[PDB]
Amino acid sequence: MLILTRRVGETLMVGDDVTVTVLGVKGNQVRIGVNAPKEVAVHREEIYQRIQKEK
Amino acid sequence: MLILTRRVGETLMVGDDVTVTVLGVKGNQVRIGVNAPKEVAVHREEIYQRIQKEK
Amino acid sequence: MLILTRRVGETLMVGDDVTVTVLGVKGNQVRIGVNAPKEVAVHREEIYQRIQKEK
Amino acid sequence: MLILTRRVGETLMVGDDVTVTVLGVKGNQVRIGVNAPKEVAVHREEIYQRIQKEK
RNA sequence: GCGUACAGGGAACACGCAACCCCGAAGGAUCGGGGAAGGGACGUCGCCAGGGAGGCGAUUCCAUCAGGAUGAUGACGAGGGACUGAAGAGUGGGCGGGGUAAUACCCCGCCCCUUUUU
Repeated sequence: MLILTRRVGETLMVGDDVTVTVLGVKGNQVRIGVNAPKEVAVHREEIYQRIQKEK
Repeated sequence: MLILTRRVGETLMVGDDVTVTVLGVKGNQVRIGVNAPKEVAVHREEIYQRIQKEK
Repeated sequence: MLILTRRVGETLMVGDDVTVTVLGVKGNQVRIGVNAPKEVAVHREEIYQRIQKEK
Repeated sequence: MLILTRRVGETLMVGDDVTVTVLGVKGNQVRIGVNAPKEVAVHREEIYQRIQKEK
């Protein structure tokens, strides 16, 4: 429900040092790196969490 | 600490109530947003966390 | 003498290593660029080249 | 940030180095000719970076 | 997003119109301003109806591997010193050769133009 249209990098910052940042882009592919801390669970919403649900 | 290379249309939700994905690309600009609930506070840069730091 | 080469964009001449690439397109001309220093002097199509050949 | 754009009919640079010309145009692909001093180290991004990593 | 054609001193913007936001005003008359950034929009871009609807196409390098690392691998051609090269397709303009009572039309070779293979 949101849209912000960043340019270089602006954090996420819900209060747990999770920060979105655009690193690189060419063509139609965006290097988007997130320096979230290690205690939170990061994942790709794909076949990974699909087989996590289908464990 | 940075995991990246998500193509247009793909999603990268970390496994919680985040729902982060790319919303298209206008060349050198990015379209990015979430449908995270308003209980957690997602914001842009220091231009919108200086209100969070009261400065 | 007149060495020729090929690009789809993002050219390179070693030795300079800072600004060798203006290789974009919008139909007729060059478009892409990020940064360039003042230590690499430039001259357009005889523009200021004539005045530096004069005085 | 000192990004230029000139005519694709012909091109030149400052006088201490004899420099690039322009020959072809095909979409994003482009033929580049340079009237360069052969002796000066000139290379593209193919193998020379790897052999400099070797050296 | 649509565009436009630049201007030179070194500038991802140069301008217009859309797009966006906010304000005011007279209740057959719908008018005018201001800006360039905000937020909790399950988005942007196109269409279909009875006795006051519910619907349909929709992400565009088919790359290809994954993982706590300002990740990687690639993308027709490597040396280069060349108005480079190798191909493929098509357009017509042509030049010839064969077919063709003849004309018209069919096939083959070469030059130029557009497009495809980082």
